[PDB]
Amino acid sequence: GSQIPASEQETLVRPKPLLLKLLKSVGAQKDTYTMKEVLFYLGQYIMTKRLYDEKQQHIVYCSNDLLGDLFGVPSFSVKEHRKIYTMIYRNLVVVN
Ligand SMILES: CCO[C@@H](c1nc2cc(-c3noc(=O)[nH]3)nc(-c3cncc(Cl)c3)c2n1[C@H](C)[C@H]1CC[C@H](C)CC1)C1CC1
Ligand SMILES: [Cl-]
Repeated sequence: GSQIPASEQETLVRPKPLLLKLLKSVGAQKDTYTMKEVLFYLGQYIMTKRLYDEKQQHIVYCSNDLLGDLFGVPSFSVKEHRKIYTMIYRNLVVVN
């Protein structure tokens, strides 16, 4: 988190189909998103589908959800920031 630049939030991205499917269940459908948007929408999606909770030792549990299929893990810590960006980057392309 400390070594992640604030400029990351401005990266412009095109979600691959499965990630786009998830995003469209929580936000406006667009072709190009910022990473700020993707993180916000994923966070709301997680909360909405109860994949994360108080006192779960900061773990998101996604094995019963399409998110698990996108990310290819059954669970992950919200504290593992660089791993989160890697799992996200597998499901989008950067637009420049
Ligand atoms: C309103 C809902 O909030 C979500 C949330 N909780 C967090 C706690 C900490 C955190 N980091 O260190 C600690 O000790 N805690 N970090 C992030 C975080 C923020 N931005 C980028 C990155 Cl990579 C991580 C947190 N998020 C993000 C919005 C959320 C973004 C989507 C990502 C796939 C999973 C995390 C909950 C999961 C549903
Ligand atoms: Cl699902």
